[PDB]
Amino acid sequence: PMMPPVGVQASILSHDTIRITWADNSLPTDSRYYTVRWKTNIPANTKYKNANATTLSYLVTGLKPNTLYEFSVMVTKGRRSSTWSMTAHGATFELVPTSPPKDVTVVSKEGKPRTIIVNWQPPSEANGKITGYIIYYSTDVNAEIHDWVIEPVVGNRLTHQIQELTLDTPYYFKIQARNSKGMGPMSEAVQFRTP
Ligand SMILES: *[C@@H]1O[C@H](CO)[C@@H](O)[C@H](O)[C@H]1NC(C)=O
Repeated sequence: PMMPPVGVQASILSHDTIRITWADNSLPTDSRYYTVRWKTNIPANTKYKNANATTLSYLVTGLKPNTLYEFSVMVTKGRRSSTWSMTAHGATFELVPTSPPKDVTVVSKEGKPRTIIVNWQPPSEANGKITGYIIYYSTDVNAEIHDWVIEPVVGNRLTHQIQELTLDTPYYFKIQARNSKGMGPMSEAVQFRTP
């Protein structure tokens, strides 16, 4: 039985890249190769992805942003092979949201016709901790973004009330998520006509 690699470390490079490094004790030049394996910590049922390396490091790419991964290495030299090394852990950096806030809806507030309530769900691809949202509304759907009225939502709140709206007026609403990295994409405009 071959000696498994030691001193396994993870170096975070981006939202999709982690460098894995290790040491091989069976070295003081031959046909040996290392196999790096990784899977996300959660869900616990995740199948391992793996790659071969001929050096004492491997660049794990195509990872998901803001995700914790487990890494382990083994060595093979022909018919002989080792077990999996100690596990190294590494969580990719955050990235701007890459998806809009889901399930956007607008209702009129109970007994307040000039008041509306916006309701939504966090984006599917938040890619980090949501630091807020930005609501935009307009009487004209085709108006340039600066012409839309800005209504910021602080923190991961999933509701926001907008008061003093013109009656019997069709309004248009769209939202974008915000994280430590910036603004994500906008939702498709939802139309709502005030009573
Ligand atoms: C690594 O090399 C071995 C031997 O050539 C092979 O069985 C294995 O499929 C290779 N790894 C990948 C990721 O295909």
